[PDB]
Amino acid sequence: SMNPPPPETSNPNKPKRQTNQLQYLLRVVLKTLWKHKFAWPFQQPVDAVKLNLPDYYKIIKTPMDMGTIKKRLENNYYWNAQECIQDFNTMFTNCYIYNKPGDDIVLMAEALEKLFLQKINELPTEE
Ligand SMILES: COc1cncc(-c2cnc(NC3CCNCC3)c3[nH]c(=O)c(C)cc23)c1
Repeated sequence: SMNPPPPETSNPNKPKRQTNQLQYLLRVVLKTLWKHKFAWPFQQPVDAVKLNLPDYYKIIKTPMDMGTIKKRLENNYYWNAQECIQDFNTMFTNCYIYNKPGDDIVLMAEALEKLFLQKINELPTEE
């Protein structure tokens, strides 16, 4: 089966900016989910080999994880906050697609998503 390369975390042909929303996404939103007790399985791409999940990248063709999101924020990969929020949504949806309901990992994703939405609700205004 084997893993794909991780998602892109840099792009030399994309302009860059630091904004209030992006800073909040790293310092408050990502930081808060990162330190959650359920965070670790989502802190890096799913290693289908080590975990023995050979069909993972057959089923999930748009992988995403918080390690990638963190690196994207640190590398100024996102221009719009929406890009980052979309990546979180993709991560959670992947989990709901690949795993079975009631799997420990699905409940963990549910709790993390609730927390995520709580924090996105207090995102500072665009400007
Ligand atoms: C360091 O990464 C991990 C740590 N702990 C757990 C996982 C993990 C394990 N199993 C998964 N799926 C199986 C659960 C039991 N039923 C068959 C599928 C996982 N699925 C996922 O989507 C993620 C993100 C982690 C994971 C990854």
